[PDB]
Amino acid sequence: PRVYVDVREERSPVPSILESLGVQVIPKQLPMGDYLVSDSIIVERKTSSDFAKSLFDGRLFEQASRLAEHYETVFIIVEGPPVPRRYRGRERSLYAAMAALQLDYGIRLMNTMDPKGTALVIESLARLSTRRLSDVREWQLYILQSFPGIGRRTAERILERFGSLERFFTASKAEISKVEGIGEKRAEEIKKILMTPYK
Amino acid sequence: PRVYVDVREERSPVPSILESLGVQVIPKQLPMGDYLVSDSIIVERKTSSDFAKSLFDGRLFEQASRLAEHYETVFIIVEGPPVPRRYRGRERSLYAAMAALQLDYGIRLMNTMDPKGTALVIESLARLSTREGGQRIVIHKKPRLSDVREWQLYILQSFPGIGRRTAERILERFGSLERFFTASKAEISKVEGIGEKRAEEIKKILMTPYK
Amino acid sequence: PRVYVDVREERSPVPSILESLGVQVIPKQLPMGDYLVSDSIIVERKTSSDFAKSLFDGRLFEQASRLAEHYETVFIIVEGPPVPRRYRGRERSLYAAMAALQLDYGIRLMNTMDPKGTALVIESLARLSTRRLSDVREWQLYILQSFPGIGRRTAERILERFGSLERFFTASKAEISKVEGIGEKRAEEIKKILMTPYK
Amino acid sequence: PRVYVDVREERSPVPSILESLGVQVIPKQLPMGDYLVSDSIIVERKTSSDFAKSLFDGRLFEQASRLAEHYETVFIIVEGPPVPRRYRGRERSLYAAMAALQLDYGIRLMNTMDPKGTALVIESLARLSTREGGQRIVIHKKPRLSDVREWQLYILQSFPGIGRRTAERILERFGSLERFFTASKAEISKVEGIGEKRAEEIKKILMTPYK
Repeated sequence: PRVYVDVREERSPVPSILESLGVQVIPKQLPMGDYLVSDSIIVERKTSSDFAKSLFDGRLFEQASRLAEHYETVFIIVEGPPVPRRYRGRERSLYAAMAALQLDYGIRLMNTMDPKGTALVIESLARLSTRRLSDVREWQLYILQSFPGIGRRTAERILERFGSLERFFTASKAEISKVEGIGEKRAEEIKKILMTPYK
Repeated sequence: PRVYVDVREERSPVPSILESLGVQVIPKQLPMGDYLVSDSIIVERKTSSDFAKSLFDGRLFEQASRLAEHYETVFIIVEGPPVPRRYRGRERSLYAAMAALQLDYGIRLMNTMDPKGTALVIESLARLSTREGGQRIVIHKKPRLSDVREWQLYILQSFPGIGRRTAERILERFGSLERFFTASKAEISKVEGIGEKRAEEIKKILMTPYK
Repeated sequence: PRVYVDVREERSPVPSILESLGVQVIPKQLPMGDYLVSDSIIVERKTSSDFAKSLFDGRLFEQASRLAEHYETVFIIVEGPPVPRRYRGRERSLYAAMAALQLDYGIRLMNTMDPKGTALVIESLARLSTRRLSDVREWQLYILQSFPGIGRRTAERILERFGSLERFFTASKAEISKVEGIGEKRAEEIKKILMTPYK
Repeated sequence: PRVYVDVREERSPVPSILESLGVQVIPKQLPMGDYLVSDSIIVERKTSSDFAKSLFDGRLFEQASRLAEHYETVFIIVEGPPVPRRYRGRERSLYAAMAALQLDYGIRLMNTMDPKGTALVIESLARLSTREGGQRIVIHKKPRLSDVREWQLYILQSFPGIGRRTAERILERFGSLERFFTASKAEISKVEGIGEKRAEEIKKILMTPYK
């Protein structure tokens, strides 16, 4: 397991703990990030302090996007407490940032408790590497709104009383017409469209 | 912004601090996780003690893959310090697992400090996923078409895959829209145009219940 | 000019006034309507009384749809005053019906003042026969919402400040970012997507 | 429910009785008709006296066809009795015209009794055209795509006609999305996939102003 270290990183305790772990550490530089586990996996290392200062600095997302732009797998390692003593306050700000990075950048947070913690995670990434049905609601509301007289509300309102598309398609003018937003008028047109044979 | 919580969870502080934060919490019987943020985002809450216990049984990776083969986003929010004093000297396994969880299964891992942190994350995920601009909204004006048969065709073409031609062919084959809407995955895909794939998708649409 | 008359019609004064006009009248059926001008054009004749009584009877739309179902061109002739003396009251009801028939059934109302009036219109139909850029707004709102961070409101909000799709596409990060709903963040991503060269 | 009224019309009772009836009347300079009910429905109001005058000049069919080649629904609301005493003995021409108007040009003709009738019709047309169920509404969930180039493609494919292949080909040809968005109807349709038709549609999208 090789990992590359950017030079401005060479000096933490982490390369030492990494080597001590059987992981070869190579000084490179690196156009981005802190350790390059691979070719797809880059790791930014941050003390929760540095995370914090850098959030309220644009610096966190500046880095973030850029990191996401070039590597398939961006890991931000947060070393020490998710929320340092000094920043408990703008706490919803930090957790928030953590969610957005995770979803919008697909960046991956790990919190380690110290340098060993961080070396540990990087050594692991190292070894590990070198080793919407909910789309259905819409098509239903889509299809239902395809019927004359039916909009989106009436459509959800149909899946309300009926739940299946099938049971509504199997329904009586008798049961259909009552659904608010479908008259008898409309209802008759529907049961009819639904039942007239092809030319 | 609403999230569904599991019952087991109506035990916790979290749900309530969720309501504190402008989030409508609705208890549900969830086939998985503790918190469901959207169609696509599930959250499994675990204090760190339990995270570790759950690892050391085997029960951990089993529940992770389950989640991960059902939701396209899976967060495991780990509550408390990643390594409990209770588990000093087992970091290598604690960490390697956290690692294997993201790398092999994708599973995301927010680690938060208390149940407040926990709420605050879910809160953010609630809010984030419900922002306009994560969604494309179209309004089609509808034909004032005249013939039944034309509506009949129009209608059919709104099913996924079906164009106008298969439309005709469906009705050539089944006669009623009624009888097609009733037809089996065999009888349905036997129609040139609708392949076996498109048959499954259609019945799914046809017979899946609502919310 | 032949027109067909349904038998239950033969007896109005209209076939007489029609013949007197050079228009041949032939007793038939008729499965529908009152006069068949053609093969595509059918005419339902109604005294505004009969129109009125038949509106608050379902009878008007029962007839209506059925009429629309079978002929390409349905004319309802309303003879005498659009709103009889007796019905001034449910007046919004009559005009309403008149709009709905006209749009939903594409049925065509003509009001004549009497039988001559009606014969006159039918004789005319007789001779006459035998002789959405607004779709653009959407594609714009469609396309705009195709950009990361942009929903429908932000999109209309873009055509608000910008009006052209082109001028916004030509815009400065400087002008872009301010549009409410687009940060600098998002803005930078946009000007960037808009300006990065192809692989 | 809002309709735009022409200025000439801010003369009439109608607009006001429109506001009486729950309709937001907005005065505009309209390139045609007196009342604009939707994208697609224009209304030309004419008392019957003027209907006839306007016939007997020649000015009638000229304005009808204009309307009819710009709106897919055209109503001429005729206010007052179809034949003014003023025009007895010219029914044949009055009627034949009403006839020729619907049959040759499509133009629909509500005849109403006073300016109240007139309002009441517009009111109904206002309401009718704004009813849910005249519209199909879709909500697409948006890719959390990763690469610029992919957004770049996604984006392109949202233009009418353009699939993924032409997408590539556009960017092969123009380099920037920026420069393509700037390109002329010639330079645009010179792209295999976008024909001369699809070029017009695109610029139209690209350069038509708003509302």
